[PDB]
Amino acid sequence: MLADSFEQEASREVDASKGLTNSETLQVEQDGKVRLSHQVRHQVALPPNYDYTPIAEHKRVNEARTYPFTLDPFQDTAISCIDRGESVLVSAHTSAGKTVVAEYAIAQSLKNKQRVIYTSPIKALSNQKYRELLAEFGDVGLMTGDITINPDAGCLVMTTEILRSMLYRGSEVMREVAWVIFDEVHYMRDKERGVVWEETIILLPDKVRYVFLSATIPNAMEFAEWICKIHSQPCHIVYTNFRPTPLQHYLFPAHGDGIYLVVDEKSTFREENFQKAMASISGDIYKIVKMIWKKKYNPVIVFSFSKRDCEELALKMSKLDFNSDDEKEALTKIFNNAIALLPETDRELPQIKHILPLLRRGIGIHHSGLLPILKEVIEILFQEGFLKVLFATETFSIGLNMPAKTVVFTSVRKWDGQQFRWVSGGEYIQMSGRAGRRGLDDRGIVIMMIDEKMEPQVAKGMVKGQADRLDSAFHLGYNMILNLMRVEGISPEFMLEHSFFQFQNVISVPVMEKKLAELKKDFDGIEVEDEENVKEYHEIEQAIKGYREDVRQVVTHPANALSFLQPGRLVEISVNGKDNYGWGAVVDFAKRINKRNPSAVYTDHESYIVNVVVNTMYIDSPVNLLKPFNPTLPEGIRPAEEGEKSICAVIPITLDSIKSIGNLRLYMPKDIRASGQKETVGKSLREVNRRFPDGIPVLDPVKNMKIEDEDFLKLMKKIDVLNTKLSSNPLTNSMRLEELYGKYSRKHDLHEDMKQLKRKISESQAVIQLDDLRRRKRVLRRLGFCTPNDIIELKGRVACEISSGDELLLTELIFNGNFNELKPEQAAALLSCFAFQERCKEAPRLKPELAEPLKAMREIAAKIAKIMKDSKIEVVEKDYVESFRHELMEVVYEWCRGATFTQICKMTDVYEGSLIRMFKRLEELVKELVDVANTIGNSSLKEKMEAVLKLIHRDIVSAGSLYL
RNA sequence: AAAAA
Ligand SMILES: Nc1ncnc2c1ncn2[C@@H]1O[C@H](COP(=O)(O)OP(=O)(O)O)[C@@H](O)[C@H]1O
Repeated sequence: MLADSFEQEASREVDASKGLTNSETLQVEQDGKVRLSHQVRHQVALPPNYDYTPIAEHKRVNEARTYPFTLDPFQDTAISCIDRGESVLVSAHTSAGKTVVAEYAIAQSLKNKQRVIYTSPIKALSNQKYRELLAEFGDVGLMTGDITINPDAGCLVMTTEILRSMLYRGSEVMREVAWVIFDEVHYMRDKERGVVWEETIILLPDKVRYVFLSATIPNAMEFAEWICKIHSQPCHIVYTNFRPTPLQHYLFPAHGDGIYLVVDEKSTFREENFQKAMASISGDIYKIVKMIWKKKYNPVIVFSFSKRDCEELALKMSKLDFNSDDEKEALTKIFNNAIALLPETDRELPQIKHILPLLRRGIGIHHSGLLPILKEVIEILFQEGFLKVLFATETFSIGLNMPAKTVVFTSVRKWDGQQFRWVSGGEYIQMSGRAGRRGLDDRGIVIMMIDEKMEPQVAKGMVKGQADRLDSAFHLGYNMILNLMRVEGISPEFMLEHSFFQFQNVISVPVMEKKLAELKKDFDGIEVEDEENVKEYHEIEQAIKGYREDVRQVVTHPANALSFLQPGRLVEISVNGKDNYGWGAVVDFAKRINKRNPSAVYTDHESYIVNVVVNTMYIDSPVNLLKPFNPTLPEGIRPAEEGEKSICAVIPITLDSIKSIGNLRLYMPKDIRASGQKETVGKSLREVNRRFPDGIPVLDPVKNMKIEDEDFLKLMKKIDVLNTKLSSNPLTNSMRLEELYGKYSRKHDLHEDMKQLKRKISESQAVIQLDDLRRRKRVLRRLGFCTPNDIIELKGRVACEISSGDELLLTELIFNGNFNELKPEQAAALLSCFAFQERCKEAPRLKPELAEPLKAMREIAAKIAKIMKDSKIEVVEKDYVESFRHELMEVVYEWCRGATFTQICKMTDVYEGSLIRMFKRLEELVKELVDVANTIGNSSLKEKMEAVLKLIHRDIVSAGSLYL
């Protein structure tokens, strides 16, 4: 249940600004200031019968911590919650000041001789927070996969995975913990890692209190109700849209000299400015940077979609120079101080050598490809303001204390792996946050380079959209299940029942039932149409529609259609059946060869790509974006609707998108698409539609294409049998048919909707993912990881202790003894298959000593995949076997034999940064494979694993962090 | 494509 709900207005005045324009962006005030206001919303979830006092009435007598500045309403409220011992979820933008709240919780815990845990999503963030907190409190420690420092500290900074582990082991630390702070909780919605947060939260004692720090989310109250329900305690939410440094949003149409303000500091969308920007749409990054360095709006960050891009843009800037030699002095000292902390052999590395020149010119690069030490030294140089321009990958925005005055996006679209799509509102929100250093800059500038006549409503949805929901991403894992079986007080079902996924599911039932009710009435508001005899007329037409589709499926099959798609052939295009491009003309076709992915499978209809000329293309469609032989048209590419101009274009399609084939062929220029050739085909297209006003002649499947299979003719006669049966109904000739059909069809639609919804609420009655739990239990029982009564076996106990790699395969390898006759260097090379994920250029064939153990483990892998398949788990057996990459087996092998980093870097195309990260994961995996051999009494194995650790842990691989 | 324990 909810209570104490209030919204509170806040208001300030800011220095007026013209930004990059010529007039004042906002109508100024008498004082010469600009007034901006923001909202602070509060609400609390209460357990049954709880004795609660309104939070605004609370007066804090003793402050556990004081601050130089005056607190914002959202901060004062959140701190009042903590002072009272009540959990709180703080939802605000990155710059707002959520650390102030977390700090107070820490101060309070330390004064009360209690312990407190601070969790973060990323190692990098952990280190930065440890460094920041240590300075302010002193009694601080750090727990991470890499480093452990002062574990007995009052305040522990650790990663969420590390906390998850502690809980399952039931450590004596939690017994003394009063508060647990979750920084960036919204990561709980991560498709792959999100479950870690949920799992961790559920496992916490009801005695502990929480501070959840999150970006602005629309469903914060849901999260709080869930906490309240599973931990039987109050949980507040403090939400605000407050933005410390006001933002200005600009569009930069490519290849132009214009720069347009489209969204001002009041989040007002400038309709006319946007119209001007789109009208001016028909090097640039260089122009823009120069303009920023000139107007003195640096430091600036330029986000690219790939590492490769960040480096190329960097080289195009080494012409410019932003630093005074007095700055180049302090800069280099910092750089060399850090570099000197590396082993002597590594201070000469190429990446280190080639990057310093840029740094001195004041140009930075930042992405996962860099050496860990280069990443942190560049982050530090940015803080001190020695770097005026930083070409960064999308991650930087996540990093704390790395804000910039100006932020530049090089494109309005992004490649998410599946589609080349528009940035979403949610994305863009988190994207705007990186601009504006709280104390230093009046305003923050955001610039987005655009190269397409985007529609207004699409632009609004992106530049002025809503924040994304915090939805559960819960799923089951074997390690998780085994641990829940093992631990005494709880079970796997317990986890399911307490998930936020299950919670959200339960909360939607009333929502769905309300909708059904609306539907039923709407369905009876039609009551009955005139005549039930229209039902027959509807069914007969439905069957015909279906049979006619089957006919189309045959006609368009390559075995029939291809012989009739000569250049110039008239075809009716309908891609996905939702985009009628009307009648186009075949340019050519070709069989589809997937070079990047061999084992990819094409349907017969997908197997051929047909190039087609259409003249119904929407005039503002991004035609420069569709690639050759790629049938997946980007969004924004659509047919023109009523009242829109059209153009000519060649688009790639499959045989599925051919609605019908015409009995005509117009002239197709052999001269490709060249300066006005296809526009003449559009002419011929226009003329043909005039020659045949009634309609375009369709090839007769039987009399022209000669399709006469016994089965196809049986089909073509089922249609006629109906086509007559229909034209003998009193309704075909009757009047008001187009009205009695519409009335009935709508009812039919309501009916279907109600049915499908009825299933939804039915399926939603049971606890979530029980079916999957059952199947995974089979796999575990079958492999002997536990008894049919779900009591954990030795295999299972081992598997629980394995977290850095596939727990099932690794446990099997260990028990089948696949490591017994392997030298340490061999063991390392094999395990790299469990520590490596990214794919790359196929590595040279493996020699016997490495290729053998590989094959012996792929056998065990297949044996497990088959079992996973038998259990009816959605898994591609072969793909699972390949899940474990071996592209670095020879790299790890040699490195364990003394080879230099510079030497192994020449064995692969994998970035230095990626190499180190995987070596560190391998160490982690090995450290786990040592704690295991302890709990198995395999002296032979423990020693071999300990030997692997020494071979790996050396040189640049074992180098420490700059911070700590 | 980019992040990531
Ligand atoms: N009420 C306030 N008035 C002025 N400055 C503040 C206030 N609250 C926080 N700050 C400052 O703003 C900066 C950003 O705060 P911080 O909490 O680090 O960001 P986050 O919201 O990501 O935790 C900090 O350096 C902090 O000192």
